[PDB]
Amino acid sequence: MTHFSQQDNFSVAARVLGALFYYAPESAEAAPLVAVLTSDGWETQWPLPEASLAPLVTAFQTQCEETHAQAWQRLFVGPWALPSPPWGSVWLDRESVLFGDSTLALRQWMREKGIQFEMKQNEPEDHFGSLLLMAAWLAENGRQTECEELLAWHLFPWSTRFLDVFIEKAEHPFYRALGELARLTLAQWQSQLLIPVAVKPLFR
Ligand SMILES: [Cl-]
Ligand SMILES: [Cl-]
Ligand SMILES: [Cl-]
Repeated sequence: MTHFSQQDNFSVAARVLGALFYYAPESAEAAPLVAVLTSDGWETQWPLPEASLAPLVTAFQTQCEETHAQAWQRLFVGPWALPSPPWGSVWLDRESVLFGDSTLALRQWMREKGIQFEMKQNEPEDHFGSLLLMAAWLAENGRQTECEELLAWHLFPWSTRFLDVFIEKAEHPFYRALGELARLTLAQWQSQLLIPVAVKPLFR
């Protein structure tokens, strides 16, 4: 009878994933979490079976010529095209623009729920990382229904496709393993929804 968002380390997992997608690995926000995932022990706390996490433990700790900072810059910043853009409207808007039609639906939904959760200046609300941070924060506030709506309606319709391509093209053991951790985790949560996941055609 307890909602999935209020148990099994939901908000901790959502925050760790959200922060590592949204913040550079050498930042104050993400560095402590890179430390955690590159250390032994995390797999015993993560809300997924240890046997499933075993290959990810090794991968997070694989040394690599390219630094975490360089990989994150390349995957999430630039200067070149991102291998798997982390904003929903790229996948959901027929034209794949930022601040697209799905981004407005998200904004309208947040306004409707009285949600104020502001992130980077000039950036859209539908970044994968900030959606997980917002959902984590909603869960911490006990707002299980809105947490579930956010996931069902504004993240899950496109997040599987984004992670598929992200994992395929990550090209760094740490971010590949991160994508895989996120894919397993989000799929677990999706299986626990009490409302139907939204279903949308994808354009990338
Ligand atoms: Cl490290
Ligand atoms: Cl629009
Ligand atoms: Cl509620």
